[PDB]
Amino acid sequence: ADYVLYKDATKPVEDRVADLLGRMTLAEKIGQMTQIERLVATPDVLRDNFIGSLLSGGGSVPRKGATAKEWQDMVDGFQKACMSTRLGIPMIYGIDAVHGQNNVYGATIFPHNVGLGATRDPYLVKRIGEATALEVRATGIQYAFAPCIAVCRDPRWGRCYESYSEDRRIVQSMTELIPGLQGDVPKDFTSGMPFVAGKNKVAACAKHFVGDGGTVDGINENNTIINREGLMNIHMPAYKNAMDKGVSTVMISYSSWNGVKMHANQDLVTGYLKDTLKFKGFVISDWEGIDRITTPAGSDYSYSVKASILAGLDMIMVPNKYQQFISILTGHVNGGVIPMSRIDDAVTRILRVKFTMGLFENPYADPAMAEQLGKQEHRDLAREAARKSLVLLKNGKTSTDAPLLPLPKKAPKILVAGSHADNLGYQCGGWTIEYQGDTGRTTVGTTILEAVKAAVDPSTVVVFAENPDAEFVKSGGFSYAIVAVGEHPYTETKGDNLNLTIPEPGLSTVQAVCGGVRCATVLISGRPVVVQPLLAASDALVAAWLPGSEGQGVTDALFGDFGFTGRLPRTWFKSVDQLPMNVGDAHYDPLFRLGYGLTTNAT
Repeated sequence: ADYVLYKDATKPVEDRVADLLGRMTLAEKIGQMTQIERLVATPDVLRDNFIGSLLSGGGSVPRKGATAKEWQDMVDGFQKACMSTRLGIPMIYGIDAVHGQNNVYGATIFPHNVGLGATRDPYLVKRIGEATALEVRATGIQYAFAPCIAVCRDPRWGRCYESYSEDRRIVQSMTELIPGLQGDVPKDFTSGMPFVAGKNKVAACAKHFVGDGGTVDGINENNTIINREGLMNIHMPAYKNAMDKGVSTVMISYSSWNGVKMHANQDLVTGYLKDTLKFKGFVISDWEGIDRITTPAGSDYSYSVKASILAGLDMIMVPNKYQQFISILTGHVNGGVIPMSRIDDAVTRILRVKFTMGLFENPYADPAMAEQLGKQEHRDLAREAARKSLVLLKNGKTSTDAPLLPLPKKAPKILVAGSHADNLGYQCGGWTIEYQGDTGRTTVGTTILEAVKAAVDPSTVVVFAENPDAEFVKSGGFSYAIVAVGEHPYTETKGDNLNLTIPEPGLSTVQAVCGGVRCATVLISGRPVVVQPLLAASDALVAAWLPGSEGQGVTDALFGDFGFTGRLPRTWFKSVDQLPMNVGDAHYDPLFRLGYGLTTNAT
């Protein structure tokens, strides 16, 4: 008679959810709907407020250099508090694992999405989902705020690198990340149902709904709108693919559609997402997304709670002032302004994901998964992904020249140069350790320089110089140079240079190097950038994007272990004044069109 149906793992999900829901107080219900930052979490807060979820925002780590097991103990300690509530509902912990488990020291860092788009390899992206789930589970975390399925329509946007492509079809194809993260859905599966296979997978999050990649110039942050077939055709369709693959959660965008803030948009969130696509997982706000419904943000938090919850959101990434969120939502429900049926829907959806994913049976971390973090086989996958992301834009200055690439591994002396040749942080870009990136050795990885040294014949002398002058290069006796430059890490509002020109010295290093020896230029960037001066100077030029921790991906193609196969996932503009300029635009005048890429053969 101490039997409680919701605790019975043999019962169907929908019965467990309904049984548990019908026992819950208002406080317990509203707790479920509350996500807080670890920085404000204690066992008492978690227990006394019946908190449903936690996250680490970018850079929110228990300490600098924390091991997998430290992560696991942090999450488990929070989970123990939540399991000691009257109902014992486990919390779900989320994190931005968007190119590997990128907040964690020693995690494998995969290419950013723009690079993944250039692979045109959905199955490679799936496997990256698989590896990423294992690394997230290594740290005890059960939920990843990925994939970002924005269709970036203007490369000036500081998050353009988080979109697989300006071409939504590529974005749709890459939703295969989802069954990678979550597991493959069953044979008999209903589009819109949430799925996660078990304790070696995580919940995924299609974000940010909807129209986050939309213009204007670049995208950071207006309405980021358009109109109607702009939507139902550019920005919406990957969400349907995400429904077919059983994405567990959807995160709402800061942006607006038709001058309506997505966080208050009942027609799209409830009418379309829930009622038309039949999404039955849970909808989560962005970070203080509800505060930003009002101008200024936070200026009427009461309306923010009301508008967002009536719009159809289920869980609020508060993430700091939980007391205020819980108090206000509690008043609204007690005052009849938000009906109990809206609350019960929200809680039903949270519980459905929790139960479906096995969180009630496995609330705690598995210490045996800790060694998944930065595991070598993941790194080999990342290496392959990096290599397949490279786009060869030039291989010889004239049609009569010998192709520079592939380079020979055996040569008396070679030069490696450029601010980006020996810099892990630059090669990983934004959302790494975090929420920016860094510079230097922030994690375990192999820079372009270390990769060259690992690859070349032992008789090859390798000289590193970051910004050598012309005379140093001419006097060196080099057979060739590999020179790496490009963007600094950035995001939407921090370090986004809207000129799209690489920081100096960059161009000047290329000119000085290429001026004195045959050069392969490796361009590290989150997007197309002004490139003619780099091309004019370079014998060969490679768009390596933000290839992540495994630099050997770069050298694998440079030295001919594998051929170049990457193709531009974005249009390369001649000038920023042409933007926005996407495939299908009326005056399509590219320097390189979407899909362009030179090839080599393996030697």
